[PDB]
Amino acid sequence: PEVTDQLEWQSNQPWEQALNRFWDYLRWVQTLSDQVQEELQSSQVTQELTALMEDTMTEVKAYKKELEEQLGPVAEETRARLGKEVQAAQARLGADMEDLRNRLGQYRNEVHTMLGQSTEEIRARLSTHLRKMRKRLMRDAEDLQKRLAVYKAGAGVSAIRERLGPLV
Repeated sequence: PEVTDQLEWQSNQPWEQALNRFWDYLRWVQTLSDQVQEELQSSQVTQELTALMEDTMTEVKAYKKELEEQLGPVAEETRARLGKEVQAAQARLGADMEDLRNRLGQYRNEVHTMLGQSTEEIRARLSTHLRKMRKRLMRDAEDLQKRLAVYKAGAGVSAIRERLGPLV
């Protein structure tokens, strides 16, 4: 990924793809297979989840700043509100990712309290809770995508023509 994709319709692609890597990793975790379980005690899962969450947030932030720079003419008041809303939606998304990572840390800690033994009971509660948070994350990510779409706005053929000329 040595270059940043710059096609006009692909401006949301970097954050959404970062989000997708997060979601794929999570669907793997959700199986709670014998290999997932070990790797969760080994702190690889939460470290990797954490790298994926962070990269999502970095691409959401780059994208919001890019939209805000390509916005307008627009009333200050409305840029302020459209920004307000993106920020709020972003935050919900981060909160949901934190809850995931943190639930997985709680599970690792409960297993440490049992000296590396897991039970069916606590695996089943983890399983159930992950699914519910995964679904909440989808909803909030869809909400963030909608907030960003609204923001992509502001003001085009005129500008292009003034580059092409003939200009007098």
